[PDB]
Amino acid sequence: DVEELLIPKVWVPPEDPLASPSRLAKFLRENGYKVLQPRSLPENEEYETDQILPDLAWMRQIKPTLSLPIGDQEYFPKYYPTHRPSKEKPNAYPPDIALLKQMIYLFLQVPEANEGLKDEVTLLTQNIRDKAYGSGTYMGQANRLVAMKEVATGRNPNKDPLKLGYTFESIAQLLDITLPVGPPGEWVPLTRVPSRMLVLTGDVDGDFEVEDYLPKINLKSSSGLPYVGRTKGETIGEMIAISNQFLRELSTLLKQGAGTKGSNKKKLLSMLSDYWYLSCGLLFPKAERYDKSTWLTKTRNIWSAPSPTHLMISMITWPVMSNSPNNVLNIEGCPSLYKFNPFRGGLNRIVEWILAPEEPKALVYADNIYIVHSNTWYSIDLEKGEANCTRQHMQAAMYYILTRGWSDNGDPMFNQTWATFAMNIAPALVVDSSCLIMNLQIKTYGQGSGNAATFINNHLLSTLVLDQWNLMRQPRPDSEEFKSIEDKLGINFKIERSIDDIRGKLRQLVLLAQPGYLSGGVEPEQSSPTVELDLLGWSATYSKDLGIYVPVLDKERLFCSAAYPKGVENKSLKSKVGIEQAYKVVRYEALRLVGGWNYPLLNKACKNNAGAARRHLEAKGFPLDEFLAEWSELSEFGEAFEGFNIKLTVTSESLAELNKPVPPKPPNVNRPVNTGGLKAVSNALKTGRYRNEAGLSGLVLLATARSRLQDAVKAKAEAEKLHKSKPADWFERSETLSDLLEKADIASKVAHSALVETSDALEAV
Repeated sequence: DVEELLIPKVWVPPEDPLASPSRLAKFLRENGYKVLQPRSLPENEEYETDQILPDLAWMRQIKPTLSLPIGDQEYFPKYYPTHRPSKEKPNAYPPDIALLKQMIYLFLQVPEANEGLKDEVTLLTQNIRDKAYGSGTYMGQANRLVAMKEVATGRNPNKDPLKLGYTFESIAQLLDITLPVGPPGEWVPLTRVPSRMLVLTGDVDGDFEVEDYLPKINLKSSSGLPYVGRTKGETIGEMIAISNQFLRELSTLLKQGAGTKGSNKKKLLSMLSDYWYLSCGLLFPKAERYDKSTWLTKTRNIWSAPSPTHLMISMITWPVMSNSPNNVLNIEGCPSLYKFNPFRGGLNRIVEWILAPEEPKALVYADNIYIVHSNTWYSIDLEKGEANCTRQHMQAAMYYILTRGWSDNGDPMFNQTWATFAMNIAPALVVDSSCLIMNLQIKTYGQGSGNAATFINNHLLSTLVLDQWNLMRQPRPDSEEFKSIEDKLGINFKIERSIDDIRGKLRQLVLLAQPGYLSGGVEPEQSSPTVELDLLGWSATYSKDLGIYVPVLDKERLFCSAAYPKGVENKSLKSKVGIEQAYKVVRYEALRLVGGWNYPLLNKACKNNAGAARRHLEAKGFPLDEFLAEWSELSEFGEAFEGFNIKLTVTSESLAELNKPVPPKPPNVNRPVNTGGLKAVSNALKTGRYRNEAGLSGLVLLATARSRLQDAVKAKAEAEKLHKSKPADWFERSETLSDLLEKADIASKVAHSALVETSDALEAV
């Protein structure tokens, strides 16, 4: 017989068999994973801030020196992340057994416990047994990398879209539908260095107004190279200083040009090799609820970009993307789910979209594709989306953001320094670049993971799948015809979920809605039926009080989260007992707020445990109200509630006001809104004839991309000459430009484009 326990024994993780650079390199070489020749880095040295950033000397009110990579001694960078829990320290992230015990306690207090309620105990227990929250292992990270490499080079090797018949403009016209963008506006054009994005207007004595045009960074996240072991918040001056120098040196290189006989070529190679570290990310082990069985085989990675690289790319994308709340709910025929929020009537409107007789139809968010076809709901994920990205995918994304974000009626709102960086440098820094793990510098296959940095690129990849789907008359996702798309584009995907008779099942939610907080305004004794699309993590259920469909956190996601709570991070001097009890209040109430309210045992157990923590803090005189002021920052589900200004209370009233329909935000697009849909654009695009909707800025970027890096100034001149000669069909316009670049002898040779040249220079010390 086998011993069985109510409360699982503390799990001791297996030993990491790759916790050594000798073992790691052996494993990578055995799998044919590329290990780069190590590049060195000048040691960090203190320099007076007023000498490096004199334009920010007015910041005397509320670092006298900056630590800069300028020292005469070179070092090889090292990054050894800590994996928690481990065999040595297994108690890092314990399961919430107090919640489990409370659920069991409550289920026993019920006369003749109903299998229905018992299933909540069974589901939580199974999650505790099979899962573990933590950072995985080096072995897991390495196995994941080989899997990332398999997606890029293995079964279905990556393909650059431009080689398949796509162009920068044809992709841009597809993204006009799937990702509509507005201007940076509510702004300054891309013509200035980061330190000049902080503007003082008025007299600096009696409180002057300060204009902040810099994108917002996570101050607690890793700084990246060249500052391992430091946060972004303690390297702010440094990341601006390095960005300043990089852009100033780049401007100089473009000012000097190619030189006689191309004599300035070595100056470009010298600079790019000097700034190699901008193309090398720290391989951060992602903390997640992993399966225990795959602790050594699967650890997700976060490609921690260097701070200057992140800052410079963000200066292009963030001002546009933060000012583009454009989606399915405010633009007709738009498949985008960008900025979608399920609350305030959001989910009700998507369900009504699904229930509409029209089909086939698609929905898109990053690597996520949602399709309804033949009355069936399909949730499609790109198989490790980031690993499918080529450098040409990203420069096409950069082309899109610049031509419709950074353009004033066709005219470029960016200079050639910024055009060069976006088209010919930035794709090379973060795609098919490398990473640092231990003391080893190894290749990155595709783009490195990180939801923030990868969004536009993944969305583009999904947009191409949707285009290819349209071209073959929108076949059913589970057919061989739909599967052939991955071979066509070199982009791996899979169906994670499908629900047959989707409309019928959504309609039955209205009929079979059970009494609860949003139907009768009472504490539920039975869970109300929920329909499981996993629409960005959300299920649908029907509220009788509001008369619409409410959002319910995916059941499996909800119980995984309940099983293994996340840590706080460090806490220098927190009450250490009050702060802990306060974090439990956040944990349990936020768990109810996202969907726990729908599940009777979970709801009541979270309510009780949070209540016991509240009463303990009330008696001890803890500032709980002040602690819960910005609770969204303290919760794993905070992103869904950001900007609502709501308290952490889960009542009939609070759930009603959270879900009460509020009219969708007006669309913000930097051009006439296209309402025709993606099918119309796909069919018009396959004929080969389409116009230049980018105008002058499109030709400038074409010339920049098609010509040598140091000839970027001449490139713009040739594009300006073509634009003035017109006094449109792309195609003939791009052929004429390509002829002008050939006549000026500035056009790069095939297989030796500016993008490929910068990549080689970054890994050639």
